[PDB]
Amino acid sequence: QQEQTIAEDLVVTKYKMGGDIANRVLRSLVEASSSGVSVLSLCEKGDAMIMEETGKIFKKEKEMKKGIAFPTSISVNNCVCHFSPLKSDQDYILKEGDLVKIDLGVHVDGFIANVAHTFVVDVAQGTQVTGRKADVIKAAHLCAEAALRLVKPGNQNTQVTEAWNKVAHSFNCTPIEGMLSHQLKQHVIDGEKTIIQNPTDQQKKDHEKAEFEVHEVYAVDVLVSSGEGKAKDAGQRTTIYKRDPSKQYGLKMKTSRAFFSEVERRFDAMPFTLRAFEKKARMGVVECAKHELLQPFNVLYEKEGEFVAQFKFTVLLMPNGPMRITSGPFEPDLYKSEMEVQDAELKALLQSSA
Repeated sequence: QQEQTIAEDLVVTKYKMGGDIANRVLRSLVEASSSGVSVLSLCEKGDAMIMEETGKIFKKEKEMKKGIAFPTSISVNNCVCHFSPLKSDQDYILKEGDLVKIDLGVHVDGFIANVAHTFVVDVAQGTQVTGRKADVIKAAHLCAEAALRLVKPGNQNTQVTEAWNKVAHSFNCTPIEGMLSHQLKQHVIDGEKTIIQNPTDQQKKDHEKAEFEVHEVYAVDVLVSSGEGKAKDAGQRTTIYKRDPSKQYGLKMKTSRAFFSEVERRFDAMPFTLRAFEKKARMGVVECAKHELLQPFNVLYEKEGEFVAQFKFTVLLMPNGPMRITSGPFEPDLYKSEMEVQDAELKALLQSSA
């Protein structure tokens, strides 16, 4: 009963302002991406820009929390998600032709605006991206377009799941199995109401069918692969975590207890990167993650040589229709695929207005 929702104009404003910041920071990072650029540097730049820009709004409200909802993550080629290296980790240096996914989130007073975008590094003027890179990027963006049209009051999450499989297969691509798009609420990045990608038979049973409703907010997250779509851990150090306020445990080590306290104060229940702490965080993390006080956002990979594309946007289900508050700077004429959507209903859906 105490929820602040988009029925309130002020709440819509807070979402829109966080969305404007997310959009601006994303575009800055895309422009800063060129051959030879350090992924660590881009992650640090993104996060700092989020803090600086949120610092400049609602200045008179000195107690209002605002800042990072999802730390800047830059996941290249077959890397799926959540790459945000520690200073001590192996960095990654961008190469011409790399496929890059930038994923980040901003919050204003707990209202979250998440965005992610895919592009290719240093595409030359007057050329197009072709091949499997083009296939997977076009597939992922058409999945995003389909979701923009289908995530509306009265529709079912299952409709989205089905459309995504049809679109992706049109390009001989596969949405990554089991990945979720969450409803957002104030202070809640991971609402239990979700859209699931390409669920296994077991995932279909464990996942709840649901109907979208007016005043709900979603961070729609499309991740599509040129390969089988069964993402796996590959020994990469997890750096992104979130506190889970539903779980409690009295920690045995003073370092763990103090780390717990610092996490709660600084981040509440927003995902954060360990780079925000490096040694003393590493030990505190161990006990907290072990007893489920922190949830990891692991770095997952598709098969070597394959490509994973992503588009994520946040949408407000307003009485007058869906209102998207974030998006990436997608240029369709850049991508040429041998394939196209052939399905009549799907083609109709994609040509219709959003």
